[PDB]
Amino acid sequence: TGPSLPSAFDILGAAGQDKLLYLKHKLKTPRPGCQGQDLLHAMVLLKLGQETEARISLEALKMDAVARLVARQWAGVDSTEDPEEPPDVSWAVARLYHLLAEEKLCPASMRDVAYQEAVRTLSSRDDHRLGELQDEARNRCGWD
Repeated sequence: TGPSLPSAFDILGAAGQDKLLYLKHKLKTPRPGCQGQDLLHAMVLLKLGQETEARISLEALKMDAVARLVARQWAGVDSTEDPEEPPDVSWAVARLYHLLAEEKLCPASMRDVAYQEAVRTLSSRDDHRLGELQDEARNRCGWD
């Protein structure tokens, strides 16, 4: 078990094609307070089999390391640069799970677990964005 990139893809898989179409149509235009929407839009397209469009969306996201990892390992886009080491995905995953729980595609407890793991991850390396994340976690999870 556990909140993860592959599990988020499974949650999408399990939502039905109608719901994916709903997410594709909805996620495509931005909202305030919804970091991750763009990456989730691309994953939605990938789960619908729409790889050509998914790859165009991920290319617009290429400055983001997690979007790059998704392009390569789930969209099949080969890197054009020197090897980079895989990124920490925990924050991205928290953000994704937040959207998934808001769409009621998974329980809110799964979002909570994801924010925690992210918080643990950033702590373990004393990341200077830790406070930022903790603020976000508190706000999206409804509690400390």
